Amino acid sequence: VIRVPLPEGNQLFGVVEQALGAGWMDVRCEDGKIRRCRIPGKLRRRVWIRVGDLVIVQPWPVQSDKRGDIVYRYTQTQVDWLLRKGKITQEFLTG
RNA sequence: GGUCGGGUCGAGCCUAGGCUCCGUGAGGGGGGAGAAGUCGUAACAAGGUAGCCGUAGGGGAACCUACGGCUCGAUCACCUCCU
Ligand SMILES: [Mg+2]
Ligand SMILES: [Mg+2]
Repeated sequence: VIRVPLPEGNQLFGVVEQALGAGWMDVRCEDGKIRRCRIPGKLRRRVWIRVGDLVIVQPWPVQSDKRGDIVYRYTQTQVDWLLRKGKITQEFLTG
């Protein structure tokens, strides 16, 4: 079929609003509470993330409010591919 | 031994008068770390206006300009002074 970063384990879907700075990313998920993603060191080299890139992250059971952590990105050949299956509704990106 | 009178040493207790210690503090100010946030290019080569020191004025910010000094300034010419 296809190998896509679905929610495996406890993953989250990160669609960011603004970069306050130094790696903090305010994310706007379907969950509601303002989460603030940060980044590991394996990908800070070869990839390039910005706004509008729906990507996958991972949250942390501490306070479940401001969490998230990048593990892998999405390429433009998947971001809109993930619409027809309805796995994610894009109206969590226009309001 | 008790009671009244007079002096003498007296800790505490109360008043107001100055000092400092002590945690909680509205609001303000700089310091140090994070370097996939934004604006520029000040320094190092003659860093593209040579850099730096004292004093005063100015500017989003590194910074700019006027007077007096230093070489820890590079290139061409002509002198000058010696080995
Ligand atoms: Mg310059
Ligand atoms: Mg200069």
